[PDB]
Parts: sequence; C-alpha cells; structure tokens
Amino acid sequence: SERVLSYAPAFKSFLDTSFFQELSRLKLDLDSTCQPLTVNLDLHNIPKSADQVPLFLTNRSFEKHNNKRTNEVPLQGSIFNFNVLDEFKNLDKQLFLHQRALECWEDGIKDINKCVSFVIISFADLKKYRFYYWLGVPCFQRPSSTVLHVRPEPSLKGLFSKCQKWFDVNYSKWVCILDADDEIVNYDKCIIRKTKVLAIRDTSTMENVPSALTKNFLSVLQYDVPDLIDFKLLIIRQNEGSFALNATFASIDPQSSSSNPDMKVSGWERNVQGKLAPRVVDLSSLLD
Repeated sequence: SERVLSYAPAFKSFLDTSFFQELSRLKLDLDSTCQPLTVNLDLHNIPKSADQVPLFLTNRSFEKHNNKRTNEVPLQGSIFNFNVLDEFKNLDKQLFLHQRALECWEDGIKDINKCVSFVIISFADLKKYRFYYWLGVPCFQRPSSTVLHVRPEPSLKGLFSKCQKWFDVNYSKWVCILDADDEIVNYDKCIIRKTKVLAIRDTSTMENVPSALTKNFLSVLQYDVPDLIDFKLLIIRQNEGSFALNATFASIDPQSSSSNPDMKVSGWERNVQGKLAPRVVDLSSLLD
C-alpha cells in the first residue's frame, strides 16, 4: 500500500439558542451535572461549504427522541456542566476525553455500532447568560501503534449505492460488511474474518479523507480479528463522494507482547480561531 491513511474531524458543532435555554432549565446547585443528550445526524443534507456533518444541538437534544427518517442517525452523548468557571478550566481535558474513549471502547467490543459518541463540557453563567462550551468527539486508535496503509480501490464494493440504501434502512448502524454471497449484512467478526470487506458510514465530506471516527471502528476490527492484515474498506457517503480503499494494518513503535494495549485519543473540537480551546457564546438577549 502507498499512503498512510489520515483523517478529518468527525463533526462541526452548532449549539442553537434553544440548547442553552433548555440548559438553563436543567442545571443546578451541586458542583456539576451530567445530562444525557441525543442528536440526529442528517447526512443527506450537509451544507456545501461544510467539511463534515453538523452536530446540531437544540432543546430537543435533552429529550426522548424524535427523528424524521430516513437517515437521520441518532448519536448519543452528554453534557458535563460545571457550577463554576474555575473548575471548567482546571479540568484535565485529555484525561477526561480518554475516559469517554474507554467507554466507547467497552461499548464497541460488545457492539461495534456503539463505539462512537460525543461529549460537551460547559460552564453556564446563568446570571450573565454567557456560555462556555467545548465539544469533544472521542476518536481512538487502540493499540496506539496501529496505522493503516491504503491505496485506491477502483470499486470492489457492495456497490456504494447498495451500501447507501442499507445505511438508510439501518439508521442505528455505522458499519456493514459483505458475506460470501457478496450481500451486505450486519457486522459479524466470523464473516469478515473470511470475506474481508468492511463498509463505514462516513461523516466527512472531505474528498478522499474519511472521518476520524474511522479509527474507532478499525480498533474494534483489529481486536475482533487480530490476524487480519489486508482488507477492503469502503467509505460510504450519501452524496457523490463515497470511495474504496485497499487497507493494510501497519504498526509504528509497537508495544511488547501480551502487554496491555494503550490507546491514543483525540477529538476535542477546534474553536473559531482554529485553536484547541473552548468556545464562548453570550446570550444577554435572554433579558431583552
């Protein structure tokens, strides 16, 4: 294989004004609070200038759940809100995202379609209606040593178009494979060990660059099928840009035998400045 696969940020957050408002009616004083959140992803209608699907948060994200099909894909996360700004700032973001990634890992080895999530950390100044937030999207490579060599595949797909439709129907699934009859089915380690064709539901629109979530799914694949070296990886998008890759698991600075696999984690969203730092929104208009 020619190139070492690189990745694109998974999502771009947008916290609608209704999000901060629902927040103000679901926060307390206690030093923090964790609330579960659900966002429905629309991978069919992505703004033209976007590089990834929006993660669009609203008042409804706090609720029990209404998606309007097909391919709105529900994504679970949570918000961790701090009573005081100093604790928001003092938080170790790396150790924090690392847990979160571990949860995705544990979920993922039980069901590969569950190894992706998002977290928002925040501080709401409910007096000055200013909100500080930082979206993190746990993306992990375990072991941290694994990279992927790729070269273009002309197609040998399930045909992209059959994958597109399969994902539309199976809205809770992020992964599908081909069986021996070259039929798209749900992920099964026994089947893929033999047929070696994996399709991932991509959230990037960047040309020839898959979403960073890809690392999560590959980590699970490499755990289920430790002997897999070469396989075919289909990056499925609902637009024009699906593509296919010949993939080889490779390794950089590997770790000793029967030592326990560490895990490299990233996924904190860059702010408007393009920097790794929180975002701030001031809603003074929640008085006048």
